[PDB]
Amino acid sequence: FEKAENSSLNLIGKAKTKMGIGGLDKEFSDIFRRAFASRVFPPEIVEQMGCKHVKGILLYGPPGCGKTLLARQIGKMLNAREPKVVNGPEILNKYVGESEANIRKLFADAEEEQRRLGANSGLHIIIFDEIDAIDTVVNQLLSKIDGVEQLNNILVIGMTNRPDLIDEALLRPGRLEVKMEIGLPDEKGRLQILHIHTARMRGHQLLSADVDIKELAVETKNFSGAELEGLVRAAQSTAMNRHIFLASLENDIKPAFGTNQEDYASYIMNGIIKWGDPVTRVLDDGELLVQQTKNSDRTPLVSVLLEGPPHSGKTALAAKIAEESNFPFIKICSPDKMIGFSETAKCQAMKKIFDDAYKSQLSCVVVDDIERLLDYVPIGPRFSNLVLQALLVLLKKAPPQGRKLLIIGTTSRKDVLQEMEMLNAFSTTIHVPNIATGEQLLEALELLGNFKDKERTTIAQQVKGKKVWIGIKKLLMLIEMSLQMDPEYRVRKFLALLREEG
Amino acid sequence: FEKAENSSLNLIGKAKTKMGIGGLDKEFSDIFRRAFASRVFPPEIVEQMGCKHVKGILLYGPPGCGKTLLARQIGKMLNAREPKVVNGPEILNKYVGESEANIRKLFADAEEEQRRLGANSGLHIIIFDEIDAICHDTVVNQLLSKIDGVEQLNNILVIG
Amino acid sequence: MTNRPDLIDEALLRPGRLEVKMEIGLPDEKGRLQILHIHTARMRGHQLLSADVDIKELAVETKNFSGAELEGLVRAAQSTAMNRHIDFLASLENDIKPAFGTEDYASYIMNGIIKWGDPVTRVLDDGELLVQQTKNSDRTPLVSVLLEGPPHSGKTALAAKIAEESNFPFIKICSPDKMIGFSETAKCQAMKKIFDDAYKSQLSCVVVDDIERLLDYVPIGPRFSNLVLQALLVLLKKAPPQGRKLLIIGTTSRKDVLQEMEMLNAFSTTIHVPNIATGEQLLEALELLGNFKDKERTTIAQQVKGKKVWIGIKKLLMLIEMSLQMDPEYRVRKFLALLREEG
Repeated sequence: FEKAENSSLNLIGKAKTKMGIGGLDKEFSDIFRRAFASRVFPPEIVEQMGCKHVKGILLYGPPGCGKTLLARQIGKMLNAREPKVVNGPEILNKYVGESEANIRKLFADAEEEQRRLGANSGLHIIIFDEIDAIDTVVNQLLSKIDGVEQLNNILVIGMTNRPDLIDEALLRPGRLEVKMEIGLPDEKGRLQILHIHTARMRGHQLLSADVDIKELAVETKNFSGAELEGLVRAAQSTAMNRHIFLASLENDIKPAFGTNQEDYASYIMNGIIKWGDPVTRVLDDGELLVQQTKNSDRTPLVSVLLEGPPHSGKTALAAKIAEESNFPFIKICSPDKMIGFSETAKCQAMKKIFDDAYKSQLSCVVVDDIERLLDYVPIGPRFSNLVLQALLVLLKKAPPQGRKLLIIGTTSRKDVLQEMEMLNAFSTTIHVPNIATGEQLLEALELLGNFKDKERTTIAQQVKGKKVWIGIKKLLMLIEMSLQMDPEYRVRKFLALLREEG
Repeated sequence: FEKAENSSLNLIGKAKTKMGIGGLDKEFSDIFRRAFASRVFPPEIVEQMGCKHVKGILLYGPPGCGKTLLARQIGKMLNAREPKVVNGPEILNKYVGESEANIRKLFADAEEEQRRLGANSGLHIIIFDEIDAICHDTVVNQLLSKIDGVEQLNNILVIG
Repeated sequence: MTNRPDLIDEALLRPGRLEVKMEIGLPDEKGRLQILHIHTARMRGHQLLSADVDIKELAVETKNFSGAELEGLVRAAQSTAMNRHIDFLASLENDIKPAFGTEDYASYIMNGIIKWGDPVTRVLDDGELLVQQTKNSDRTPLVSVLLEGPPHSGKTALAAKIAEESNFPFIKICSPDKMIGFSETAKCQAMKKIFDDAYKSQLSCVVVDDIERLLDYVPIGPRFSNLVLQALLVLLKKAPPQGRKLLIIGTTSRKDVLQEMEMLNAFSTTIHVPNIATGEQLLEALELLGNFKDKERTTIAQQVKGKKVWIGIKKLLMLIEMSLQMDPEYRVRKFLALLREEG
């Protein structure tokens, strides 16, 4: 037996009657688990469960994560036809109050469909784009999801770039019981996204042999889905361009990642040539400390201080250390970005750079010019308290459990750090001595390969045995100065300037 | 079948069938190439590529770089008729309703023609000047939604 | 009925049109058991139930949650169970589902408070003595205590443990970390808000940490924040509403500056937690941590005799970890050398 279209006859008893998405799949399973469970079992199980169907679910991800596509896909698959409801970001447009009430009404009809037939089984899914930026409108929206009576048998999903912007009241279980956060796509996940976007191209015979999905994935783990898709889109333009490997290079000349923006080539500008075996040992020791950060569970937080006189190649060394770490999160902090910022503002930038680090399981943050951030001036002595406090606290700050943070800073002078008492906070201090012997200097010259061999030998004759005191960074500048002179007096100039930088 | 060279007949299915800008040439070609190259090849090549056409191109220049002239030229060159659409910087003028609704409105028509006709072959171009004014609060929020809109919106080109 | 009092108009509130204003209470333990009990019971009534889940246990586990929240927790458990079909589900829901919106000690005792030394036990028993002092304390309403240790003492994890041990009805942790980048005034303000929050509970404990850090005190100058110091100075003097009481624990790296600012004078009790000066104790700690092999512990034991160690546990564990990454022949020697340099 089956009562006619939502009649008034109360009958009781039993005598009645996955493609394509890439990554996030465990998460997808969970979201499926909370919303779908009430609907999926037909039909006594829910009463046995005895839980009113869930009202709404909300998802927030960093931009370009392709939140929207996932929402469209799920909405079409869950119900034969909702059929999908779309919300303009403005939502409320037309400032006359009746109109705003209309913005409410589109929700209002949806609540109503259940009311006419309540029990089973009509489902309407309404999805709001730009839920952030939503007064009377917000309170009003809030009403059309929970209470006064019923309003169940429909579900709403909200997509937004930032969680913090949104109202607290919606979040509590009930109106929005489950909140979903989307991470940057996993490396393996990045490979499903690249693989599936490629695959439509792949499926046709045309392909580029050199390009490799795995290679693209290792190359960027940062990119969000929208973006990864964009990345594949970029490659096409080059082929198309050619008609009127290459794609990877072209890709490099256009990624615009927004997370890959920091360039190490910017910090390791003249590279490393090792004047001394000890400089290599210092880098390797730094690597070992990084490995230490990587291995340790009881000590997930690491601070290392490397000190050399300005122009000592500290920053570069730090950058190299960062390079060889292969950490999923690497960031570098420089005053350079910071220039002219209010002491409070500087603290704000710091808060942002440190803030991202904690989410990432293993990560390294490099601070150039630690003293610059304190901004010590020898006369005085004048430095800023808030920056210092922030640095001391940040060094002693711990990422949430299950997480590791690694900090590297470079300070030219130990005396500043001792003056602050900041130095005590650091787990370790590593010296970065500038060249002190002649032979070693000659060796640096050989690695750089600037002077002709004979002139270099003459220079060695003029320095071997003697003592010198030149920072590497200074030395390159020096070499340049001397190479601008005639091939005759290129050595006289070098030695003169070295005798000045002694 | 094939429409005449003056018909507006919207047929569907598969039973059918260099001046003037001083300087800016190589760049003009690469910029030309990413938006135009994807769209120009007729017509199977894109599917072989299997890549959805890009939505928009943005150009930023020092003032006096004649950016506006370049924009006019791309508008002339890309379509027999775009037809070109131009947006005032203020955008958000009119307190009463309005600006949000208007933003969606200027955005909406190209998409609707396309949904009615989506596949081929209408591409609509809307041009943006003084973007900094454009992107405040919500009105800035509205523009973002149309490009990343849940359903379609491809084949509409915006330059800022 | 409304979520926030503040939004609404003043005129209605005065006795007459709206004489009585009622504010919903924080969920009762017994009450929490009631809201959970109805949903659970309805489930009890049907045959299916989770044996592991206990009503009393869930109630004891959750203090903060609004009603709705209870239905929410239960609902999530039901969804996870459904997932199982295609602790248990309830545990997974507790693990994820909320989103509760509301005292985490697990963030302040990263390293289990291991019994490395007799000093550790004595500092904690002294903490026990202090709570017992609080329990009644009619003559003196407010308790002020501080811990003074060498940097990396780890005194703060200890203070947190004392807070866990006490289990007073309201305990809120204070973090330097939240304060960072705040205006000196902003810093004062948050701190103030915590101060009033402490007022609501009858018997209550609050934590102040890295006060030299909290103050923004700096060695050169010295430079420090007069306003922050002020909130801090008055508070110890400041009295909770009659009935309800509070205990303040401050951890300070440096005793003398704080004494110097009359801060020390304020505290009812001062406690010291020095770093171990004994090699064997160091060994005991090593054994507790279980980092070195049973051979290495013996070797360290051989080396320590005839030697004096002045190193912090926080620092020590960091040191240990550092020695460990290097290869096995190396670890013993390196750790010894490292200790020597640190000394």
